This record gives sequence, structure tokens and C-alpha cells, in this order.
Amino acid sequence: EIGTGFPFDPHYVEVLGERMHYVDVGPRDGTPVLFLHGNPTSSYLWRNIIPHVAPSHRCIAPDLIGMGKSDKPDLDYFFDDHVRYLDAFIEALGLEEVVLVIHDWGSALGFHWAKRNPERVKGIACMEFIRPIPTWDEWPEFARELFQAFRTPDVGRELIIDQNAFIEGILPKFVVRPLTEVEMDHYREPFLKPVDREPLWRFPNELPIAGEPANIVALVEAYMNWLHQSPVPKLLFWGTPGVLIPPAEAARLAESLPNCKTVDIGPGLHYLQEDNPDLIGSEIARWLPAL
Amino acid sequence: EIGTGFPFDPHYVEVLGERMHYVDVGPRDGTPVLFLHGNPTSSYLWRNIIPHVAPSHRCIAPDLIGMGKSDKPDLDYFFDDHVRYLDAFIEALGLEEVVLVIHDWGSALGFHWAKRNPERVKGIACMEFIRPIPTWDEWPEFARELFQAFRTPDVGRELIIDQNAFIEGILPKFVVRPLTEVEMDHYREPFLKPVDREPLWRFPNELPIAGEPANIVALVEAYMNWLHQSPVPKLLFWGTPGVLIPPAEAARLAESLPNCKTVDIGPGLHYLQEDNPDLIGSEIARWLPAL
Repeated sequence: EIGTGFPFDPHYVEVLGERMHYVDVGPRDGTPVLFLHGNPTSSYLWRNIIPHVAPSHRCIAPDLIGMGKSDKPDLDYFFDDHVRYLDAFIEALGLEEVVLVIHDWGSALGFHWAKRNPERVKGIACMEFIRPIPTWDEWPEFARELFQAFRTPDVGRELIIDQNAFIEGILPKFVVRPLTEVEMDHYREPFLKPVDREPLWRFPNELPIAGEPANIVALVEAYMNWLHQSPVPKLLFWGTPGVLIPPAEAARLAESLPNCKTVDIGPGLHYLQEDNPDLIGSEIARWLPAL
Repeated sequence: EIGTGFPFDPHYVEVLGERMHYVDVGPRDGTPVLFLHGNPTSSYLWRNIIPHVAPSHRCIAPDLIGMGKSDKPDLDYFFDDHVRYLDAFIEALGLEEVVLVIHDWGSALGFHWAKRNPERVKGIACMEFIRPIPTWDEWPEFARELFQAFRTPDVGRELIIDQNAFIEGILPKFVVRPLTEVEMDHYREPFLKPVDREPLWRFPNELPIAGEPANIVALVEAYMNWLHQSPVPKLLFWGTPGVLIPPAEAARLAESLPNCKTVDIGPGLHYLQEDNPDLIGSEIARWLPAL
């Protein structure tokens, strides 16, 4: 049966400013065995291996920096930071030769230390260690999406805020005729500073798609249900194939909205003003006096 | 031949502490025609339609707050923000009755204003306007992925820091037998503060998959090539089906790594310690004296 206790006594050491924790049991002559844990574990992972090894060798299992009972200093916790703090943990204990028992990122660390002090590593016990993974096909399928998600950053902000996707990508995507550089530079001009793209990223995150955001969903619903009953003269322009108002939806609204005249601007996506402003303008002009 | 220039003298109005640009052309009296642009455009979007309406009617084309030549305050730029600024802008100019010409988020503003001020809207010309989108199948396929991307947050950080996925999700996912609540509480204790979950999240983002990060890929490739030529004794534990080291890969590293004994721990995924610690310690301890 697998035991749940952590029956080891806390041993602390100061190193590069931080107090790290490590279990230390076993004798003090000969070769120590250094137990290196991974993510999101700590020395507790070894609680039921160590007692088999303790009655013969020194068992040293440290809590990696920022984990376990070691102190949690505010830094990135890059791999090269665990490297710095572990090297420094080893020497802070004066360890000479060691036998390594490693797992996971513990194994990236142990292996990497052993390559940098080969003369000093007398044996390596490993399990489930980090090799390179050439393709995502070799990650087990039941875990692939989860680990693919873990490496997904702020995709929306990176497209819109960083790469300016709504100017550089959506405008030409959503106009049928090609825009010109002069036109695109007019469009680029108010968002040359990335920080100013905040509204260009909040807008699509505010769209009423699949029930969210709920507030905007209900507000749009309410004005659309006002619109469906109001006798206000309405002029709907629509293009083929459109984006938000595809041709079949323009037809339905033609009879679905009171007192609504619709106009076929021809081939259009989203910015119909940029594919056929002449027809949109003249039809507005002709429709106005009749109000 | 579509016009590229913007031949409009700039008008400005002071609306809730912020200067707002607007186009103002055409006769004074009569019912004004108010053009509302959307994302990510401005009154420039309207530039070739206005020439058709200006002969007969006043044309007012504001640049929404944060956009065009209008002031860029430090808002989040929610829809509610624009509703506050547009409303004040309409009142700032004294507009009584209007005719809206609206598109995109301009249409969401115009419609929502008109619903609150119906007796003030003499007409509505609209194009590609915002209505509730029930499912993502309603969105054009050629743009579906891009707009879902726009609405993707920091998926990695929300799972690991906010939702604690490596502790609540990966640990039981990666251990064949069930963890008890006491064991889960030992694993939870280092990171009850979500800010302290930094390494939990940076570790999977450091894994060497698909060449990223290139530097961790190289460092791990170096100690692996070192390992394949080093004669240090190695004891490789592995389970079925494993995660990082499946049975067949274990089998090949039995031959590929010199001075290597291999121990099948039986069923197992990634935290083999938690599936067969006795066999692991037992075999380490019988391996140690022969070092």
C-alpha cells in the first residue's frame, strides 16, 4: 500500500538569497543519491521510494526553487533559473560525487548537470525523462489538447494588438476590390502605436456570438426586436456573399423589417462602402427626400 | 475609379473631457445625416458616400472615441464606453432629429441609440449590421478561425494559474491509480496562492516540442548526445503506456544507452513514483551497491 505521509524532517539551506528545502536522511559517508523531482511535484513525490534507499546511502531530495517548501521568489522561473539555483544547491551542500535519481524536469536538470560535471556523476536512475519531441504526434492523444493549450498565449491580443491583424488582415480580407497602399495608410494612421489598438481588440471580443458576452447579446436582441416592430423607414444595403448579412438574410429582413427597402450593391463582403460607394451614396440621396 | 483622398476640413468637439473629430459638410438647416463607422475604420470609411448626400443634407461623420483623429484615452473601450461617448457627442452638437447611416459597430450604436430615442430617428440606412449570431456555423468559414482566434485569451495562463490545471488536472490524469485527497492536499499546499503558480505554467512552455523553444531543444539535445556516448551506469524505469517514454522507446534506449538496465514497473503513465514506488526504490537499492 502507498503511503500518504511525508515523514521527513525539514532541512533548510540559504542559497543565492533563497531558503531551499530538502529532505536529508541516511548515513554521511560515501556516495549520496540526489533525488530530483519535476512539475508540479516536490520531494513528496519521492516519499515512498526514499525509505528503500536511505538505509545504505545519503538520500538528498530538494524542493526546486519556487516549489514545495523552498521560498518562492518572484522571477520568470525559466529553465536556466532552476539550473542556477540547483547548481548552487549542490555546492551549498558541498556535495562531491553523487548518484542521481531524476524525473521529468528534475531529469532535464540532472542530465544537464551530469553533462557539465561528468567526472562527478557515478550513476543515473531515470524515469519518464525529457528527450526532444519532434512532432506533436508523439504526445499521447488524451493529453495533446491540454498541453497544446498550456502553450497557447493571448492569441487575440497578439493578432490584433501586436501584429495589427484587424488593419493588415481584415480590411483587405473583407473588401472585394483590392485596397491601395494610400488607402491602407489612411487606415493604418490612427493605430501606429500598438497600445492604441485596444478598441480594435475589444470590439470583436464584444460581438454577440454564441451567447457571449451576455450583456451585449441582450442589448443587441432588444434593439433588433425594437427594429422588427418599428415603422421607421429603413434602407438595407447588402452584398454577395456578404459577411454579417449574407444574401438570403437580406431577403428575409426585406419582408421582416417594416418599411424596409433593400439594395443589391453587387459583389460585397463586409466593407461594402469600399466596393460600391457610388451606388450606396446615390441610393441614400434618392431615399432621403421621401421621408 | 474610387477616391483615395479625404478632403474634409476637420471639426472637433469637446466630449466628456476628450476632443472628438467629425466631418461636417452640407446645408445647415434640415434633418442631419449622421454616419456611424465601425471596426477598425473611421469617417474615412464614408468618404465617397458623403459627396452624394452633402448637396441636399447636412452630413455628420464622427470618429468614435479611440479611433480616427479623435482622442485616445486609456479606456478598456467596451461597447458601453462608445455608448457614453457617442451619446454625449450627439447632445454636444445639439442634434434633435437625425437620419442614421450605420455600419458594423456603428450599426450597434445607431440602433441602440435609436431604440432609446425612437421619436428622433427619421430614417435608417444600414449595411452589414450587427445582429445576434447564434452559432459559429453562422460565421463565414473563411474567417471563422481568425475571429475565434481574436476571442481566444491567454489559454495557457488561465488553465495553470487561474484554474490550477497541472495540480487539479494533470496529476490525476498521469497516475493510473487514484490519488487520495490527502495526497492531493500535499501536492496543493505549495501553490494555494495562484500567483505562486508561475513555474507550473513556465515548465510546459519550456518543453522541447516542435523545435520550440529552440534553446531548450538544443540544451536537451546536448545532454542526450552526451548520454548516448557516456558509460555511466543508468537504470531506466518505465510503465505502460507511459507518457514521455512509451514501452517501445524504453526498449530502444535499452540498446541505445550504454550500461543501461531497464525495469518495467507495470501499468503507468507519467508519475511512476505514485504507481509503483516499492519496485522503484527496491530496484534502485539493489542497483546502488554495484556502482
